[PDB]
Amino acid sequence: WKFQRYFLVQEYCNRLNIPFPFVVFAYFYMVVKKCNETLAWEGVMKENYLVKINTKANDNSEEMRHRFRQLDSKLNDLKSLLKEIANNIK
Amino acid sequence: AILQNKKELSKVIWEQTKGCTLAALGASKLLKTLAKVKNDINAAGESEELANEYETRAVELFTECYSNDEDLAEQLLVYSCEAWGGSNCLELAVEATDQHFIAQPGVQNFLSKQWYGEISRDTKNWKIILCLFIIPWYYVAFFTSPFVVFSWNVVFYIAFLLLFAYVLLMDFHSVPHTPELILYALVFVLFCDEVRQWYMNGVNYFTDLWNVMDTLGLFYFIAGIVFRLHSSNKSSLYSGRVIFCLDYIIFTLRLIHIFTVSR
Amino acid sequence: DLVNFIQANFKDAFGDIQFGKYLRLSCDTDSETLYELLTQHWHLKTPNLVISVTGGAKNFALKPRMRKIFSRLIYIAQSKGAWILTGGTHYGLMKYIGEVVRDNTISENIVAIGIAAWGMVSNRDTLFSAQYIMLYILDNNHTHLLLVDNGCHGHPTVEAKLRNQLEKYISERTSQDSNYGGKIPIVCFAQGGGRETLKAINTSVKSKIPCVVVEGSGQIADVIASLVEVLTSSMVKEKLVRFLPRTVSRLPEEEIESWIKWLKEILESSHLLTVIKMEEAGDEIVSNAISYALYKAFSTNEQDKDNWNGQLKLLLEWNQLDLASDEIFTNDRRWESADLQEVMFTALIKDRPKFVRLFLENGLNLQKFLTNEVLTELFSTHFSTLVYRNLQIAKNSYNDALLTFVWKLVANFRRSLTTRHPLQALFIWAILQNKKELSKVIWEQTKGCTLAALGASKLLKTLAKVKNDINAAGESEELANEYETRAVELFTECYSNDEDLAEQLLVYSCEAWGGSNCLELAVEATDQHFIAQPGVQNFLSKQWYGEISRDTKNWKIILCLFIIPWYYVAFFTSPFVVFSWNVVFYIAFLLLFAYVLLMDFHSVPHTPELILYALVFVLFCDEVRQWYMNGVNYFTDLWNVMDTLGLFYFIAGIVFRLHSSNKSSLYSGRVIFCLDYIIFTLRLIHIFTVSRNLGPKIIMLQRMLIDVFFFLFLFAVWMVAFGVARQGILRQNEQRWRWIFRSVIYEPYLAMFGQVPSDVDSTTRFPEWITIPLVCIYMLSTNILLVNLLVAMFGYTVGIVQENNDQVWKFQRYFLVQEYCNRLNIPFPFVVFAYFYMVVKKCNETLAWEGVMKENYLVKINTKANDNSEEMRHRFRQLDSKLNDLKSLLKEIANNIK
Ligand SMILES: CCCCCCCC(=O)OC[C@H](COP(=O)(O)O[C@@H]1[C@H](O)[C@H](O)[C@@H](OP(=O)(O)O)[C@H](OP(=O)(O)O)[C@H]1O)OC(=O)CCCCCCC
Ligand SMILES: CCCCCCCC(=O)OC[C@H](COP(=O)(O)O[C@@H]1[C@H](O)[C@H](O)[C@@H](OP(=O)(O)O)[C@H](OP(=O)(O)O)[C@H]1O)OC(=O)CCCCCCC
Ligand SMILES: CCCCCCCCCP(=O)(C(C)C)C(C)C
Ligand SMILES: CCCCCCCCCP(=O)(C(C)C)C(C)C
Ligand SMILES: [Ca+2]
Ligand SMILES: [Ca+2]
Repeated sequence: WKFQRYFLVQEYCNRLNIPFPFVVFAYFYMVVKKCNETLAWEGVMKENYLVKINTKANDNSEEMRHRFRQLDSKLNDLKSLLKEIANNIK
Repeated sequence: AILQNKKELSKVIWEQTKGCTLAALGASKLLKTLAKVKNDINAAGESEELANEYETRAVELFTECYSNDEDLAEQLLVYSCEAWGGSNCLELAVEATDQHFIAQPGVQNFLSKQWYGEISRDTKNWKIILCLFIIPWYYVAFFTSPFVVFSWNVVFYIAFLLLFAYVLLMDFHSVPHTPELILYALVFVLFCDEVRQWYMNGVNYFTDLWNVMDTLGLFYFIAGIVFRLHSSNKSSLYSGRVIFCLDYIIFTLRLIHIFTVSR
Repeated sequence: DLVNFIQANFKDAFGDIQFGKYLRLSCDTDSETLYELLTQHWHLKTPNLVISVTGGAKNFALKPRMRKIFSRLIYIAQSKGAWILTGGTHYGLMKYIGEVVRDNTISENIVAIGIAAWGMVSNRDTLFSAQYIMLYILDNNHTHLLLVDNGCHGHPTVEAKLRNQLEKYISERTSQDSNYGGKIPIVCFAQGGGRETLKAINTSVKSKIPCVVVEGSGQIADVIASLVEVLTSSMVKEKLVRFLPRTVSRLPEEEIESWIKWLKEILESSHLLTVIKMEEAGDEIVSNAISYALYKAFSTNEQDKDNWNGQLKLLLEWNQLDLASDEIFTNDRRWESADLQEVMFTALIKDRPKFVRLFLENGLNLQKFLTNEVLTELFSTHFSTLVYRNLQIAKNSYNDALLTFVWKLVANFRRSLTTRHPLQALFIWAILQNKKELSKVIWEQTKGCTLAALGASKLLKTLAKVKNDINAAGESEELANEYETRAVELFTECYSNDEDLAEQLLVYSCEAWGGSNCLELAVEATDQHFIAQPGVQNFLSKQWYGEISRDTKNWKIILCLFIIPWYYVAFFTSPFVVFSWNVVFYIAFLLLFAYVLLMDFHSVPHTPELILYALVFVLFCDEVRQWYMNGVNYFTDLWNVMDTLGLFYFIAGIVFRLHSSNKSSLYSGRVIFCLDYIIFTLRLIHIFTVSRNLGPKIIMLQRMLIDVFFFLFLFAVWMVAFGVARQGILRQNEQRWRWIFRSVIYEPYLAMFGQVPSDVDSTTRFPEWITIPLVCIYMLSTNILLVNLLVAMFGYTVGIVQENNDQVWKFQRYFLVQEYCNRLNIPFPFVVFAYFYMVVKKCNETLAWEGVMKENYLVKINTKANDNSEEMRHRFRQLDSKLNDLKSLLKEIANNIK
């Protein structure tokens, strides 16, 4: 119904906004007579949308795995440093 | 990028274009028409998939834009490009026949605002209809809304059908006289309107089956006119009368169209 | 005026450049002059200031990590109306910030000021508003720019002195409006490190102003972020050289010692500096670290440390729940009522639900807080005008009992159980503005929470019906759905816990929450789901059967009705027996009406006809009572309309027969009696709503009737279209149009469905050729099409109704059960005596149990939602933290050993 109603709404935009029986006079009168910022706002909204989809797609799923990876890497580095200092002691 | 089904490059470039929503709709329609081709099957499927993806992208982006702000979104909706394809995003959505894009609340609200015009919504329709007749300046705004124009057109068309029935049933003697002649004037006005419609759209005219029905009714009216005017024999007059009845059948059935307003 | 004053003060070379406002300043220029010029001519005093270090990198990389942070920072500055101080160069981060500010202004309230060097910048036309388009390049995207009137133009910075002096001076001023303690916060933002950036940070420490440094990015910022993690010169020296080989290579050996000394300066004061690591966490980091940076500073002052209120207000303004909850509210010192009264009042306005919950938990008598003055002020000053306009529209168009009640309450408040009900007023205030979290928080504090949930659901639905603005309608609809589900689940839990208390709660009329109980609120919103639940149906069954125990085979009760026509009093009081006797009496009345109409309707009415007058009079009195009870609710039910129409048709027949002027009058009265009989006998179908099997039939029948009504338009169009044709073509002339029409009007309407047209074709040489298409399109093409279309619609309506069976029937049965509650529990024919007797005669604990059940329900949903999912991650986090702490302790003990 909505798609069908679009055409009905469109049809009356082009008219002269006069009742049908009296629009003949308007037609005759016409015959005698003849002879940027919004785009910037759109870009801003696109910025927010792209953030919404990209970050929500990637970071939300990858955060836990990144946390585990960083924890493991940091612990391994600290263990290696402790081994180095222990070797230096002896 | 789009023509060659480069998905990632097209996605990257899309973010850099002003009027991104309009570009998305244009890409959607172009990819659909490309997919219709059958020269090679493999390309058609990738093109169809990319078109679907871009359709969803455009719908979501415009929904977000409208939810953020209303007036700017509405201005963006009708913003005719500098000849991206020569048309705004609404027309591109219509041509691709995206029921989903127009079904979204924002587009429907814009259409409602355009249809009711100055008259505020949340007004019980029966009150407006009553005001139409009880009161037949401030009234100028009331007289400019498309809804009131449509209502008056419906009333005039019903009156014209009533007069046509009266003339055909009772007064169709040899001399036409005023009741039969006034119908000529009315149908002439309708013919002029349809001529204007044809002039505006060279091919778009015959695209709508309603225009075809209107043309057929005009053609059937002229035949009856000629038959009655000749009046060579009573048989000719009777044939013209029957032709009038048939043209009446076509005319009165165009009324069903005005039921598209009602949900 | 202002320009001349500035020129005189400096004693010009300044222009309002437009390709915003550029000016020239001397290195010795007084700082107070700059602040006065900005405040009294161009800008309003700014609660918050941010200083972003510029010039560190000539080229800037638009990395998402480095980009979103600054976008969020600019958004925050716009929200709080802060200043941002940058270099203003065209190349680098300054241009990006300028573009962001420009788009946000396109999307005024945000002010950005740039500081440059008049000697280093390109030549500027002397002053009116000169225009420039293009050794240094300046953006001019910032609204205001200031150049340094250095004696000799030079590449090295010759304006940092003015920047430091200005920031220090601004710190030495007082602004009461801000939540800060009578001072204007000033926080540095060092994301792109460098030499001059390091010098500015070192000077910042001396300035005693907080600085925030980004980690994971920046030339030198990463060095700082790594360094923070006694003081050893080698430790602070080795890392810097390695991280930046080119910078160290270019610089002489004399520069490295100074750099290390400055790093030692940073190490001197760890409190002031703050680090923001972007490797983890989401958006709040941008707004967290900044706020955090401020809090530490507010702690350093002894007078500030003295007062809890400053820190509390600051954290509340910046919305950091954790910091305030842990550091402040864990103090355990006495928390008096007035404190939290003030902080709660300031929290409600700014839409801080979590802080409201925290205050309520820590102890605040909400009933004491919600004074009449507070409520009237809150409804008058902080009530958005758009919501008030929506309320006006809703009352004007979709008026309702609950909506008129709430509008009256709001009107009373604006211009001016216990009677007050303060919590209900606050809950309504929160609901009207679609404050989801605040409404959720307040709902838990209200007695009769289930009733409040249903009321909010209905109110939000009627608000959503409004179309003034689309955006609000959707949020309102969503919130209404959420509250509906909340209420249903809560009542289901309550009933499953206990039966009698739940039933008592169900009919417990409030102290005028809306003037009605929860059952009526559920009915008005038409919540089929709420009434479909087993508890409500069981309550309705108990009310309907009354004393008679359930699990009794209905045929046994029906048999007992007749076989036995004290203990019997209870059997005679159940609504079911009253309904059965009413049905029997109505059937008997219809039988007598048929007997009278068919056989005895002569001129003299006599006893059989008169007794029917008595009976219909009793029915009329009952309907009059029904009308009296409900002023408008009477005509709401279509059944009442049908009853009124039957009464009207009876009176006409009475008058016609009584006149008896002619036999024609008597015959007309008899026919009127038959028509009124048709209406009367069709009201019987209603008593089929009791039966489960036959219940959906009348509703489904009703929807079908609506579909017929809609299809009548199409049918009428077709009827006119082809009747006028047939009249014009088939025959010539007539006794006007009516004669020709009525001649054969019977055929198209009924014969087509009944029998095929036989004589029509025969009755019908161009006319001969043109006749066939007429009839062909007239009947076989369109009529068949239309009738089938109607038939398809009937099939779909029945399908959808029968698909959703056993939910429609329950809601329908509610009305049947309700109707007999109001009666006098007497059979219909004998209730006239009761009516006459009446005419002569005339002239807390449950709420506590409900709260307990709500407690259990809230536990059930909250804990199950959060802890069940978060337990594994919390376990891993705690294990990692404990292992790291133990490893650090082991490293410390190992170092101690050697
Ligand atoms: C037999 C000959 C023909 C007889 C005429 C019969 C012609 C005819 O069919 O009109 C009846 C029509 C029915 O009203 P109808 O309820 O269908 O109108 C729409 C409907 O109410 C939707 O439900 C509304 O949305 P929602 O529900 O809120 O979500 C929508 O508003 P919006 O959401 O889009 O804003 C409405 O547009 O009302 C008129 O008078 C229209 C002008 C008719 C001209 C009358 C001239 C006197
Ligand atoms: C032609 C003229 C009209 C003829 C009269 C015809 C009027 C008429 O239709 O009644 C038949 C009716 C059918 O019984 P019916 O099976 O539909 O009754 C319901 C049905 O059994 C449900 O299935 C039950 O739930 P469930 O299955 O266990 O889940 C429900 O009990 P509850 O679950 O709610 O507790 C029952 O209420 O039984 C009567 O006698 C009612 C008093 C009628 C008055 C009779 C007066 C003599
Ligand atoms: C000579 C051509 C006759 C075509 C008949 C179609 C008439 C349509 C007129 P309308 O659109 C109204 C604007 C008068 C009608 C549908 C109510
Ligand atoms: C004078 C008004 C006549 C209205 C007719 C409706 C009668 C309804 C009576 P009932 O409700 C029963 C209680 C007698 C019937 C449905 C069994
Ligand atoms: Ca047309
Ligand atoms: Ca009634």
